Amino acid sequence: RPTFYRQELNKTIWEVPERYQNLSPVGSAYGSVCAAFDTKTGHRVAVKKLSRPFQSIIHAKRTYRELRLLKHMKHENVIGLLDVFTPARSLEEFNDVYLVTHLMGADLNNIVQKLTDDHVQFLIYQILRGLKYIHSADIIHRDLKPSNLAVNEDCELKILDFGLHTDDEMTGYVATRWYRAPEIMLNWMHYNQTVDIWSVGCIMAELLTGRTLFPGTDHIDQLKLILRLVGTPGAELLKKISSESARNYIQSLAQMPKMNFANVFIGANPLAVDLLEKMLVLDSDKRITAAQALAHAYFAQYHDPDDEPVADPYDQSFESRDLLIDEWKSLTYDEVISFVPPP
Ligand SMILES: C[C@@]1(C(=O)NCc2ccccc2)CN(C2COC2)CCN1
Ligand SMILES: [Cl-]
Ligand SMILES: [Cl-]
Ligand SMILES: [Cl-]
Ligand SMILES: [Cl-]
Ligand SMILES: [Cl-]
Ligand SMILES: [Cl-]
Ligand SMILES: [Mg+2]
Repeated sequence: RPTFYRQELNKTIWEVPERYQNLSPVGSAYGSVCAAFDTKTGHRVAVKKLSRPFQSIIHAKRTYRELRLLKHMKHENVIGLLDVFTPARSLEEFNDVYLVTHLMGADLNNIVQKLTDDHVQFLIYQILRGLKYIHSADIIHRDLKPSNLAVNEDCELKILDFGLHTDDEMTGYVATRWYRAPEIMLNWMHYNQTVDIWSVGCIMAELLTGRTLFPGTDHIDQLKLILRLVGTPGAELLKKISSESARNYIQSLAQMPKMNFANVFIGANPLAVDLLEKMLVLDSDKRITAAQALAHAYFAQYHDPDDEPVADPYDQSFESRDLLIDEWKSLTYDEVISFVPPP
């Protein structure tokens, strides 16, 4: 057990191992974050103190979920866990959880500058490489958007902030909804990992044009922007929408054909246009997958099928389990004390 030291930073008490130095507050509903220098590894790191991690069954399960997911992710294009600690010496006094990751500077917003087509190729390639890994473990990110993509000086990219959002957060003219697939925006059906590919299409379009693809002022305005581009659904997709009310609403709209994407994305690489047509498909069954997209000719200069790894299997059976707060807390404690740091 390392030696811990205490200090008060912006009205909260932080108790952390001596290896973490020069703590400086950076941000704050799920917890507070400080930047620090890790004297053991030489990295600049982000230290997150969870706020009220075991206040309810829902909150305790969410704490366990986040720790399990972060401990599993080991990929160049996905955020990983450098450390996790608690100052508690036993389960009986266990109350606080701290998570440590590489400190990230800019996100794709702070670049979306002047992007060449070669820049778009490299950025989208890295997102898809990370997504092939995530999806191979049957994990769905569910919240991909430019603010959840970190980029460094050399245009190297990491996916962060997995979906672990409320009604107010998704209301109105808000970027929190502009990248969401329509079947999850409107609860049409049970969704799957194809929702993340819709988000990648929205992001790629924005990198090519400098503009949000579907900046709707509310759910219905956004749906109208989507259907004007990709066309209204045919009977085949309509059969798959489980809400009779949502089906009824869609059929009240006048039918529209899919637009010509070469006349929307004027002057773009024809191979980029082709890939966008394969991502932005209304029927999620028919979208290109991450593994298929990596083999698309648009990425010819970066694709290497010997260097696009998959994940170890991931057991999510806890998600259907019903437990008491203290049982979720004990499972979290075991995962804290069994953590093994990366090489
Ligand atoms: C895609 C779009 C755009 O940003 N167009 C500008 C552009 C800039 C560079 C290269 C090509 C195109 C167009 N609007 C209208 C709606 O249907 C076309 C929808 C969203 N933004
Ligand atoms: Cl230490
Ligand atoms: Cl990382
Ligand atoms: Cl504690
Ligand atoms: Cl964003
Ligand atoms: Cl019609
Ligand atoms: Cl597992
Ligand atoms: Mg975020």
